[PDB]
Amino acid sequence: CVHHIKRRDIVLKWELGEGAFGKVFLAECHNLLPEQDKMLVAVKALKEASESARQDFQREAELLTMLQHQHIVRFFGVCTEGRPLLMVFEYMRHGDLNRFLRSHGPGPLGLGQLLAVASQVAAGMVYLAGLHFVHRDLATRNCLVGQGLVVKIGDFLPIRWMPPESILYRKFTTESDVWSFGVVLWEIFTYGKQPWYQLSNTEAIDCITQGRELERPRACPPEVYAIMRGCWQREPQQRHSIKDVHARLQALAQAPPVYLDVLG
Repeated sequence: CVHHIKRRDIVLKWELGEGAFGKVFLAECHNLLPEQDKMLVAVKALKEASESARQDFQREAELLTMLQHQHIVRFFGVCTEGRPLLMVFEYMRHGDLNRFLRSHGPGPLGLGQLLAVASQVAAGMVYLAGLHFVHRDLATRNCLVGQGLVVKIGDFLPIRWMPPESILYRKFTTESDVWSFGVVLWEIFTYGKQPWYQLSNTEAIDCITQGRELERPRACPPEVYAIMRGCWQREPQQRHSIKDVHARLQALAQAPPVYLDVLG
């Protein structure tokens, strides 16, 4: 059951982003939380109001409503009082993790900070794995960064993030998600760079399917590269579980390896 927010409680302030779906605005919301009279929220407005996409919107709203986790973006409800159909999410100050990594890279985020981001993404993924949920498009662009480096997951064919069985057979599983997490690990330690930036969309597919792995990032300790390599086993059965990846990452987050990217 979805919460319904009255239109007069939502005050649009500044457009944050957009896509083919519609636009995302920074907004002030009243009578949402008890302690706060007005608070910043991000509103997704939908371009279409037709029954074909009206039920599809409600499907995402119900799914979003059910998912509740420290590292899954907070969903607050919907406004279906005419068109456009509004979707209210919490406001994450620094936007998507991809922009945040690029803007904080060559001040620049430290190894501990990078491991913290990685650990938080894996935490949200452990939750989805537990519910048998397959994200399908896990990437830093689909993650948001709020106050105090709090990272959460959002936007529930990105072949660059996909494993071989997903590229060739269109098969997405918890194991295909694990591969994508290792690609996301690479993105973090490269400060938001694209997987296979050197290659074309078709050259990358050939590279992935043949069994080539992304080179170890300059700012990536060998211990973290070992974790990505565990995510990139060609056979989905030989890939590490996300619960495992998270726990390994969690150990390095509390006790970061004495590694200086300068030394290599």
